Amino acid sequence: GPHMATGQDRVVALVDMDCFFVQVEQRQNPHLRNKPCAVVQYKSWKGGGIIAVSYEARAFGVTRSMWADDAKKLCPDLLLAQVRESRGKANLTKYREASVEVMEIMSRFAVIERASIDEAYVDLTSAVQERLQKLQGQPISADLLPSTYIEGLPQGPTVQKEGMRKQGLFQWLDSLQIDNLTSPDLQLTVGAVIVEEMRAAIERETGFQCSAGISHNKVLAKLACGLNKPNRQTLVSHGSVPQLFSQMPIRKIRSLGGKLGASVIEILGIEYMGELTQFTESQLQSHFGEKNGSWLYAMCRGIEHDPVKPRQLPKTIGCSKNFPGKTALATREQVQWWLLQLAQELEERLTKDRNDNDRVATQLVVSIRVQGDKRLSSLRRCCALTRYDAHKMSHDAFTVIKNCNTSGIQTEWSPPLTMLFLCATKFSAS
DNA sequence: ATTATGACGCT
DNA sequence: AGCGTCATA
Ligand SMILES: [Ca+2]
Ligand SMILES: [Mg+2]
Ligand SMILES: [Mg+2]
Repeated sequence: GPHMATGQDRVVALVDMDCFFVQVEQRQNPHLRNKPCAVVQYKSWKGGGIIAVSYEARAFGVTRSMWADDAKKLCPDLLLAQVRESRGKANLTKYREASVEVMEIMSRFAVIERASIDEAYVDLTSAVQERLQKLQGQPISADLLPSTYIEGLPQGPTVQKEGMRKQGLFQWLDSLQIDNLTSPDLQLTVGAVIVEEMRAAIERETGFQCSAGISHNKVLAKLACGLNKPNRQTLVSHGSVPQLFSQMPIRKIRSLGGKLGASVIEILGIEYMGELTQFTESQLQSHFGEKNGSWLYAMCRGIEHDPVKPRQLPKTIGCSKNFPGKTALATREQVQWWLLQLAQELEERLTKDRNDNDRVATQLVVSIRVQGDKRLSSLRRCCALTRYDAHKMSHDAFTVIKNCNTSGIQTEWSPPLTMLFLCATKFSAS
């Protein structure tokens, strides 16, 4: 009753760019705008691999991971933009730089946590309190929420999409009690107003559209964001959780999309997130461990406490390349040449990072994959990163992996290498 | 023969 | 430390 926490203490948003790499390319090349199009890397093997897809192209069934030649079978008029290649490898600089554009705008509104190249969590709790003070018991107009969906509404006693959206929003606003500044539902609504403003700022100042979720924690904000894409935002209230979770596959919740999620389904014999409520905390801890068990017990009730971390910059800077099938590296010279290529890109990015962000990396991590190994990484070794110099870094990387070479012949490398990875870690202020 | 990333947990 | 899991475009 009165002592039962409800996880309604914070307002958290998740902002995620729509078909991000595609929008970056469409901004640059107006011929690609409002067309079925995709971004691809490499070209020789089956037309290149697709890594991002416009919503127009998704209507034909085009997806990420598809070979472009195969995508063309579904969508013959598909337009393509290629990722830049430098030093023999895909170079993602343009997209990293576009990401910084967006993150810097978001940072004007609130503390953000960079969750990937195109998404960030926002802790709006303080901003909401401030806005509520300005408002002074003043009602919130639907006009302030022109692209917001309220999950679960409309309900109870129009056949068009926008019509339904407004009906739900009207029901929601009709109900609100703007008289109480501590009302969680009111707080979420003010959060959503701010996020409309944030999203408008992003589009005005970059040209990029995005979707967003607004809820009381990161997991629900992430889930909410995906409910209405593209170019829309969704508010998931605490009260919406039981119905939302009653038919929500477990795998849709962040962190449950893999083996742990599969085990929750198998061991408990359930399919939907809501079904978890019937287990005690101790039962869940017994199967999934102390940490996971407590997390699941709260999460299935819509409660999660993971904080929005104050971190706008990536914690590592890495460079990696696969060498699949027949392209695997089989000579020492090959291995050294490609380590150099990677190290040169890494040096370039590190030097820029040091100038922009007043920090220096202190550890170099070297990782490789050997032909036959099912695992993505076969081996990982670290050494000191004491100078931003590509020849030194490549020489040092070779030193830490050279003993992996089975070949009795110094000149030959066996088993051939199917991946190389250099990563700078452990930053210190500079 | 998806590839190129990046955060965090376990022991 | 080195390995594994889960996630991004
Ligand atoms: Ca996105
Ligand atoms: Mg994303
Ligand atoms: Mg995606």
